Amino acid sequence: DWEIPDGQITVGQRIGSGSFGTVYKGKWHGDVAVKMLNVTAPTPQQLQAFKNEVGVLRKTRHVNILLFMGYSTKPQLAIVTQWCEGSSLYHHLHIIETKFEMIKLIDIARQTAQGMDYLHAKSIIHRDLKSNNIFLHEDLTVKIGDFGLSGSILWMAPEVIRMQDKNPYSFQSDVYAFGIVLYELMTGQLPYSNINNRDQIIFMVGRGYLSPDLSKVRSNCPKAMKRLMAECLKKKRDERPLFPQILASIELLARS
Ligand SMILES: Cc1ccc2c(Nc3ccc(Cl)cc3)nccc2c1Nc1ncccc1-c1ncnc2nc[nH]c12
Repeated sequence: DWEIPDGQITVGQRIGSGSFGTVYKGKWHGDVAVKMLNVTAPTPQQLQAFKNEVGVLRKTRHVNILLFMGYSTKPQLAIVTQWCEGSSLYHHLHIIETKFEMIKLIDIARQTAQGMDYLHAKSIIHRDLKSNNIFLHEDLTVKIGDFGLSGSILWMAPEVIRMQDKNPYSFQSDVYAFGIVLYELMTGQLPYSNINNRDQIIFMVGRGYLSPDLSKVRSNCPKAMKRLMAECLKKKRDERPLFPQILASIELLARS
């Protein structure tokens, strides 16, 4: 069972915080990460967000999904997961401008798809796939998670970005996001960098007037990869491949 015995978790340095939790590097049978509700005596809504994350996490045992280790309630609500050295894909691509070789870029995309495939098989829609939620453990293994606490607009499918009433999230919207991550990998940059207006991007992606510029993908990038990416970014929801297909396609070209 996953309730950690009372008073075992030690909190160390603070990493990040926000309305929906505070994160520390901690100690529990070695290095762990700890997500704590800091101000205690919680809302029935905070208690629900806790129960919801624990419900999803306790379903996941996979190398490409951050390792949930257990939870606690005393003295306060907490989620314990493995500690990872390294940094997010976003940080590597867009802040320190790491230049991976092509065979490694494909490896990163494969692992992300392994992970996505797994979540979908357990009926989990990520809802927020972006390169910042793809961690590079020792810059080697990929760990998917939700590392945050409308900074995900760039990865939003037109159905999502359009702010429709009826829930717009599906397996296919996650795929769209994956397609943008692929663009990020293959072009080394973020889409729509020549537009400085957020409302304008929202409006244009949403109406289908604006789409990522696929001619920016490097020449050493396999033609079957560029194809897969375009297939992933299709404006029609159901034309987009599902994750078993994507994985199969990536593992196919991964041979050449
Ligand atoms: C303590 C904690 C709790 C839950 C997390 C989480 N939840 C989650 C929810 C849904 C699904 Cl499908 C998968 C995962 N996703 C990512 C990170 C989570 C996390 N850890 C972090 N949270 C914020 C910022 C940094 C880290 C973090 N975690 C480990 N190693 C790290 N190394 C640097 N930062 C690290």
